[PDB]
Amino acid sequence: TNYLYVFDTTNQSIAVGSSVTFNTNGPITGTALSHITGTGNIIINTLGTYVAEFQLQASRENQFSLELNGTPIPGGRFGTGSPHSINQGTAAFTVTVVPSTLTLINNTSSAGTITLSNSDGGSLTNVSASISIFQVG
Amino acid sequence: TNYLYVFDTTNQSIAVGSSVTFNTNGPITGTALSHITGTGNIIINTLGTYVAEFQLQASRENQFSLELNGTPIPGGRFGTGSPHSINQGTAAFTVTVVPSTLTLINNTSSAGTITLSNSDGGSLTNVSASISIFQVG
Amino acid sequence: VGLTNYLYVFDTTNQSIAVGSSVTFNTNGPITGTALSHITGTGNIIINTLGTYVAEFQLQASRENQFSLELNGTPIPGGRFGTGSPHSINQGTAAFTVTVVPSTLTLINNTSSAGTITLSNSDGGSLTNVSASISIFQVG
Repeated sequence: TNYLYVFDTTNQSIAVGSSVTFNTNGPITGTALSHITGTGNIIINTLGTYVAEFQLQASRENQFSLELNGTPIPGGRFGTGSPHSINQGTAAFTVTVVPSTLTLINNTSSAGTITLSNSDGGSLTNVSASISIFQVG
Repeated sequence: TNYLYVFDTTNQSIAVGSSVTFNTNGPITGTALSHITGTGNIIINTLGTYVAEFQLQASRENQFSLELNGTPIPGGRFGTGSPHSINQGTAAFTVTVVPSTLTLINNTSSAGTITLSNSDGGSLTNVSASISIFQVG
Repeated sequence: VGLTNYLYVFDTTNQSIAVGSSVTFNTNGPITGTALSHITGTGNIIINTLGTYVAEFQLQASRENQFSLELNGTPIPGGRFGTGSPHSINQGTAAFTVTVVPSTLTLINNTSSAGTITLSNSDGGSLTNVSASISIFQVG
């Protein structure tokens, strides 16, 4: 079955309207999902239903939405109201044209530009942002 | 494959013992799982094992459990100790009678009734609560 | 027809976790298939089928903390997660490939600055919460 994991380990900055980049690829199965390391783009090449999860650790309160083909997905936006705490969201979407593109967009954090942290809680390097996604139809 | 995504976008209030309602259906596939918009009832019509995940953003610390037919699911209860911080949990469970109902119940938050926040961290509307569930066996 | 491998384990205690130690889970949830096993009271998820697994963990501690998923004693790439807020969930979803069997998945205090971490089974409410948990399934 189709599965993809991507994550970032950097203190990248994301401005309103831009996407989270992922510098590393985890395990990828199947051929429906792909992703070029260093980009925020996740290419989807099979119609049907997908379930995506996102985690993002920033130094400020933030608001981020999953976006499909540049448009926010219904139920795809999550925010945190506490600094230095996780922003996490799981949501499903239907791909009706291929290739589609899934991104994670700074959908208007109040603070404006958001800077991620790969250092929270410990002295070792964290995943600062990640998406885990699989097809369910 | 049986999958369901429902989510809410409101600042609803939830009393101790009441369920979180979901105003919006995301993708649902299969015959096992369903939900009527506006309710907090996810109805499960096929026996087997299910993996449910919930997310909830509230204006203060809270405690919620997934319940099945009115009974807390073992491992279905999660709390957070920070206002405007996400209460997220993932729990698997077995359905031995059908149809059965899955709810997300205020159970039992210290502050009493819990009001959600659909506006944390940004200027657009967030998912204030949601469930992602699929059948594994 | 239904050979999905799936396991859910969770803990309901205020366990103390020294730097380098693993989160233990006192309770087994549903387990399907043959690949995955866990002896309660341990933090060891044993994996006896080669392939690719997705592991999600949740952890509720009284201080900010940094934990990593580890396989056979080595931190998994993309498996380390930290939060900067006390009494705030540490939540991470990562996927890894098991290249030898048996392999042991653990979740380890991979050096929170505060040192020994103590979980909370009581945040938010008057009932007992899941203070730590892992849900894992096989995708490849």
